[PDB]
Amino acid sequence: PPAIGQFWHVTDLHLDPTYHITDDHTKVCASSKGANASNPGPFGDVLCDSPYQLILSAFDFIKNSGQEASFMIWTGDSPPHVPVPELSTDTVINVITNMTTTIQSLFPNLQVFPALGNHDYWPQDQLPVVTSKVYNAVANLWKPWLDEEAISTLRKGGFYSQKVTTNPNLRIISLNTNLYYGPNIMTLNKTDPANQFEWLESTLNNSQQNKEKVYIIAHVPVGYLPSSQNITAMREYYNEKLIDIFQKYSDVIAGQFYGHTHRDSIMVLSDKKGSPVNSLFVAPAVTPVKSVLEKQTNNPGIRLFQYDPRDYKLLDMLQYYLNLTEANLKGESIWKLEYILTQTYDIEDLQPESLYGLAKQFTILDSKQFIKYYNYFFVSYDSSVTCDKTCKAFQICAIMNLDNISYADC
Ligand SMILES: *[C@@H]1O[C@H](CO)[C@@H](O)[C@H](O)[C@H]1NC(C)=O
Ligand SMILES: *[C@@H]1O[C@H](CO)[C@@H](O)[C@H](O)[C@H]1NC(C)=O
Ligand SMILES: *[C@@H]1O[C@H](CO)[C@@H](O)[C@H](O)[C@H]1NC(C)=O
Ligand SMILES: [Zn+2]
Ligand SMILES: [Zn+2]
Repeated sequence: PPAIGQFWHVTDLHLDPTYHITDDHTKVCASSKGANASNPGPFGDVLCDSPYQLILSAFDFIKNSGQEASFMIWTGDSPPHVPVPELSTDTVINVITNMTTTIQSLFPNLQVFPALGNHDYWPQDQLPVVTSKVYNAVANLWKPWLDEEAISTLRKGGFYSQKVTTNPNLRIISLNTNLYYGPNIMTLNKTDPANQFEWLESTLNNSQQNKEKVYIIAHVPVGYLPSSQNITAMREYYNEKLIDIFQKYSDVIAGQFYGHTHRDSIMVLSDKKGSPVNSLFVAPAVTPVKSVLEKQTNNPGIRLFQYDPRDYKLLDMLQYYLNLTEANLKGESIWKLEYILTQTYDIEDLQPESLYGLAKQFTILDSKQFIKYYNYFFVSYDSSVTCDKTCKAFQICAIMNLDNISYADC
């Protein structure tokens, strides 16, 4: 292709406005909930959500990476993990405002496509089906990036679609998958919350008939969580409905992008006959936070996709990261290239057939490919991270099998 398009994908910033270095490591960050921060530094701690400096450094690397981009995807989760009573609607909005404002200042001429996360509401997870203060606040804040039609829908349901200014036959569809997330009590027993399904189909139909391609953008991913058994993030009923819709329109959709897990994964959606037809990419978080009882977390991550500007086919992805430990040891923001996807795995591109082939390779007995994959899953938080057979089976099946029957069968 005569030119290469690029867009950034950042997700799960989870600013902790509370963060500051002090002698009492239980007081460094409210997001540790009273636990002693492990070894805190100017760029964060594994027991804390992101300090502002960490977030700023990610956007600063972007600015100075010497990579040109046509837009940016931003899949939500801006407030920190503190208990619900410590937060409020007002504080949540300020955090979102702050992130938005911070991006708009540093990238005054970049279109950015946001999606809401499950923490982008007070109380977390309970995102509603009708307009709400938050939905109207993000609409106001995101006007510079979106048209009136998208701003309307955003106010009513927290979802929208929008054509890309530099590639107006590419349409981004930004879903509120939070509506389908297990803990969301507001949508229980609703068949089509906020009408998203009907609006999604109708939008995908329009696209298909207007010679458009679509990138789907959302917070909670479809499918099975790669580190557990028979657990989908979304309630199964909505996972299955989205799957079938994505299969009906696998032609128009040229890629899907998700966050929420804070891990680096892929999924391959196959059509009803077992043929792979859509590639899905879960990007890891900027925040490094974990629970005290977890052995692993992710290092902070930022990524860059390459696409063919004629048909919007995905050509590659570049995953960048911050070695948290190193950065705090030196007090310097060293963002680095973790991998280039086609290089580390030797596949031609990011089309479904290529990713499917890669996943098949992971099922090799003692696959080195899968081992790599597993390290990158945690954005390289520990090299020595090994994996047992059961976990591998959970990972493999989740990559290749998104609906109930297939996954069990696997
Ligand atoms: C966002 O919040 C941080 C700490 O809460 C503050 O230092 C920073 O100045 C704020 N930025 C904007 C653009 O409001
Ligand atoms: C945190 O560390 C301090 C001093 O190192 C210790 O005395 C205190 O008990 C610890 N607190 C918790 C909650 O682990
Ligand atoms: C990051 O930093 C420390 C150097 O302080 C190192 O021991 C660890 O290997 C590094 N992580 C990676 C993925 O190389
Ligand atoms: Zn998150
Ligand atoms: Zn989330």
